[PDB]
Amino acid sequence: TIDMRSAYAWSLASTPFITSINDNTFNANSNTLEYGFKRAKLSWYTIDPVFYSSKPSGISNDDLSLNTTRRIYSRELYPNQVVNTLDLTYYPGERGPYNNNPSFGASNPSANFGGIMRALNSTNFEQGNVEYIQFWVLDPYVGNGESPATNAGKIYFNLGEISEDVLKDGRKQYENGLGPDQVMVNPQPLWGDVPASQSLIYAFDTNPDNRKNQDVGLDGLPSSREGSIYTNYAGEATGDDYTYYLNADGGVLERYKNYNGTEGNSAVSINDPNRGSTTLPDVEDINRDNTMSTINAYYEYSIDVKPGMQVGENYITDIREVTNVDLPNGGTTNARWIQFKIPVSQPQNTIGNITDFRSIRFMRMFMTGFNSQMTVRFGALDLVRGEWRRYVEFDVAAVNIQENGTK
Repeated sequence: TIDMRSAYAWSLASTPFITSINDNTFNANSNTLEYGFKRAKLSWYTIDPVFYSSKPSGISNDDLSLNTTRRIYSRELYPNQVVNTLDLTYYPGERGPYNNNPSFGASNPSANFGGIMRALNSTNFEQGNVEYIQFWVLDPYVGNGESPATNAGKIYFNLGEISEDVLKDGRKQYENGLGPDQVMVNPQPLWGDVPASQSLIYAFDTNPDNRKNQDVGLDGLPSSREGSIYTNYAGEATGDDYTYYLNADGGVLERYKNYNGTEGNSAVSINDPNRGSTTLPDVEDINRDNTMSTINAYYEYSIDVKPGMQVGENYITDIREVTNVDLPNGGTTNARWIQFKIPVSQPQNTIGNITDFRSIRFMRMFMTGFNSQMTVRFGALDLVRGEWRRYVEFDVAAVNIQENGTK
């Protein structure tokens, strides 16, 4: 396997397609700013270990037990010790990051995505023989975290050469090195104040008075001048901000509401009320080639998230139903662990001129098609490379105790 659970290694995503020429989700239309008009406000985060140990002065034991923040033990997944999940708590009514969508109150929240992309460490699935994509999503429709029915999950898995241009600026990349000291593009590049100088090394300074002016998001506007571009949503101070997970107010599912913002995400002097979770610039390079590669060679791998799911369903496998997990307060629920397996050499809606797996990069997530919150918790999301090279739906798994201990 090649683990892919890194909560920090993901980041915002270029807005998708469903076939190379399509404008649903408002994409391949960069002429205007109507590019993130369909973007919800999902988050991604591992519930940090300071909630189950000696707790903060916020959440009590009543919120650590509602099956979206439950401290899944390894025993609970693999009936052979704590499993660090990777949530994707998706908010298809929260306007997400950068977009001045004027109405955003009549459009169906089903027509809003939430983007996340990675940068695969190893290309060329041919040489590596990357066969499957496996993971252990929680069946979200169980006790204490049961989102009501009528969600109709459409988690996509664009696994191609996804456009690394997160915030479509006209092929202008983006970095630190902002402020009045530096120079920017003569016109504001339709989103912000994208600087005019090439990134020598992606890293801030250490002058705390300076870094406070550099990290201003993926726009360049310091959130005090964002009201000049985001006009209709202006006078709300805005498009993006940041809040430390142990600084916000509410349940653990909601403290990670804005623990993905880019503005203030790199505060110096770690012993602050608002830490950063990164000391890296807020740049539009997921792979750090020092370039963007604004291309689209996808391989969609759709998934449904329905109320009920057998094993013969979309790509499901061994479901691993649990019975009575002692929740932290006094309770116990019935959780499900529907494992999936998307065969990588069987795409669905190949976008662009991609033809073979000789070079792959930038896997990408979604949560499109919802109507309320969803907190899909990937127990172990993972590209799993075979080692056996198959020479009638002939297939080759590798049955293991921990995986198929409940086949």
